[PDB]
Amino acid sequence: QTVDDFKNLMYKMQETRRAIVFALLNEKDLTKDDVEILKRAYEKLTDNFQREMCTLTTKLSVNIGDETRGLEKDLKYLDALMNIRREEPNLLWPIIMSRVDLFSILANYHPKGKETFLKEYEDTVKFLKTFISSEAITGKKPIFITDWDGTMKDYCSQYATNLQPVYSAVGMTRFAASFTRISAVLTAGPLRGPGILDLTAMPIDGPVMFSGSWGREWWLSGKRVVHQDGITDEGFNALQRLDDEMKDLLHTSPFALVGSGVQRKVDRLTLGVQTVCHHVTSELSNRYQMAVKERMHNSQILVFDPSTELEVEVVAHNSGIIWNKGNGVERLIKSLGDSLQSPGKILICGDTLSDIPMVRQAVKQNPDGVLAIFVGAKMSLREEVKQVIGDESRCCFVSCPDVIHAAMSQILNEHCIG
Ligand SMILES: [Mg+2]
Repeated sequence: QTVDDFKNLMYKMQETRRAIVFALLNEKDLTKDDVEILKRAYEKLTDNFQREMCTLTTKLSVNIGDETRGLEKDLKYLDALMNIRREEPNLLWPIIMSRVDLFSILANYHPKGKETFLKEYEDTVKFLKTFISSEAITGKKPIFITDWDGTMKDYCSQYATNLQPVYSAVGMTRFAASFTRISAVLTAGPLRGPGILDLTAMPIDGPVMFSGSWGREWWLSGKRVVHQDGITDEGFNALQRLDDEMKDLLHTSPFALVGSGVQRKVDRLTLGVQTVCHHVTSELSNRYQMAVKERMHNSQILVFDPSTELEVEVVAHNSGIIWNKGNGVERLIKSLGDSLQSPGKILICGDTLSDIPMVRQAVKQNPDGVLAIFVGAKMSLREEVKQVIGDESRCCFVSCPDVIHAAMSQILNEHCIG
């Protein structure tokens, strides 16, 4: 019921998720002990309606809705898999996957009604098909770049338990390996704990290449490369030191675990001090913020600022060119043997305004030539992506990531399995 039991539960489970996905991609067998770990995390997360956790001196309510639905979906998926696997025990996983109706499983959970899901799905399939066709045209597989939060994954109320379900990890890995010469993922958060490498159910050294800090740090092929590109070397190491006195401090009661939960990025520390609506007892919020400037010591080079109600940042500029996702993308593609310039298609998937520099970059290099799936936002954003490219026949708007997941799964069933 406590914090560390929540964290530890979610993380051991997530590691198990990774193992399951491994079994599922590599043709190994699926232990019912694994699945059962999943099952138990699920049935605890619903017992005593969304649940609250505690230390000693503090207690806080936490929305576990995403964690729950993640687990739930995964369980009905995996069940379908295993009962088709129980015989024939040697049937290739992908074929079994083509027998499992993922569409109906995901086309329960969502904001519109079903028929919307259906049609967005149909459209998205069609779209993706056009992309694949790129490779029949140019004799090179195309490039795939995607945002994570909101885009490949539903939003989670807290960053630490933001956890990728199995089905999406599988579909994504398969899609990327089969259809693409490059698949990059750009996130705002850091790489490891708790970064996106820890949050993912996916291979990480395979066909998908994961980044964080908006492209400032990548995981490849086996290590982590980090582009500072700002004055200094000073408070890169200081941000490291501060992030330390923070590891130091969450020992105490307080709770790491709120909206973004103390992320160390390359250029900055970004910190949840408060939630929506109001939780975390504004007194304790204030005391902890001054624990934050406590640790912040010269007056050390780095600078505070209350970005918002709920969040806050410790920033290191000097310096910057003001790095965005476009730059992350370009740095990546150039680092490899490649270019967005090449003839063929680029598919980009995004959710907020932050993904637009990525489209700008893409069309700058390849105007013919770029595809975008955005999820699911307002007239303004829809209109903006329509703007930053041409038609509008190259734009696809869907309301949730599961539409993309189902479409991909379909495309895999059709082109891979026949
Ligand atoms: Mg996002």
